[PDB]
Amino acid sequence: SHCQKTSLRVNFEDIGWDSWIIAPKEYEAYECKGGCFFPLADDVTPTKHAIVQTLVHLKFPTKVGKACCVPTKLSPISVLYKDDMGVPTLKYHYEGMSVAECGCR
Amino acid sequence: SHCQKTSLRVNFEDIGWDSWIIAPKEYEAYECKGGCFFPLADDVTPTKHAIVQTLVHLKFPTKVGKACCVPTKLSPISVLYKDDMGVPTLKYHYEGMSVAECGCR
Ligand SMILES: [Cl-]
Ligand SMILES: [Cl-]
Ligand SMILES: [Cl-]
Ligand SMILES: [Cl-]
Ligand SMILES: [Cl-]
Ligand SMILES: [Cl-]
Ligand SMILES: [Cl-]
Ligand SMILES: [Cl-]
Ligand SMILES: [Cl-]
Ligand SMILES: [Cl-]
Ligand code: NA
Ligand code: NA
Ligand code: NA
Ligand code: NA
Ligand code: NA
Ligand code: NA
Ligand code: NA
Ligand code: NA
Repeated sequence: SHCQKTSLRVNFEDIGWDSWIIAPKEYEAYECKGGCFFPLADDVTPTKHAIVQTLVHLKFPTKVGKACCVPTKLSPISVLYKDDMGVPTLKYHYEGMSVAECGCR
Repeated sequence: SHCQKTSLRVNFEDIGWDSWIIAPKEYEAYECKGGCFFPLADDVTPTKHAIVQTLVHLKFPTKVGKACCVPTKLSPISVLYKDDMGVPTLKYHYEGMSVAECGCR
């Protein structure tokens, strides 16, 4: 109904990253989906500008766009990548790959 | 062309806040407009998940949405508000009201 985290399995070969990512083949990135219209939920954690823009968009829908459900906190994953030498190397904390929290911004 | 900060003057009476905000009558909130498609600019400061989602959306446009140009840093303003007593009170740093930086998230 509103801004929330939903599932999103990403295949690295489909996005053209299999050339430098050996493993894993796929991973769970999640995504943020849902509207930011009023009334909001108790755990949306919206900013005051997101609230203002939503109100302005309600009054002028053709001139001002809506606020967006977006990742507000990200989590790392581990990836096995080949470096310039070409040897499998483990990046233990490859930051910013998975959604931890969603929100209206 | 891409994700950037553009002007947005917000009238407090139009958004139904004039009941508790005496001054100012309007203020400059800015907004974030633009696409997040490739190729990106040098100052978009995108997250890796925003990059992954943009790639996945390119491959599956009907199943995965695009990343969004959103405020990544906010600035405060000062407002003159009437409190429960009804006396004009100055909120010097009313946080989160103006866009400082935009970005793809
Ligand atoms: Cl609400
Ligand atoms: Cl805020
Ligand atoms: Cl690491
Ligand atoms: Cl650790
Ligand atoms: Cl990293
Ligand atoms: Cl690029
Ligand atoms: Cl990141
Ligand atoms: Cl203050
Ligand atoms: Cl100060
Ligand atoms: Cl505040
Ligand atoms: Na995929
Ligand atoms: Na897939
Ligand atoms: Na309009
Ligand atoms: Na650990
Ligand atoms: Na306005
Ligand atoms: Na106006
Ligand atoms: Na598709
Ligand atoms: Na000051």
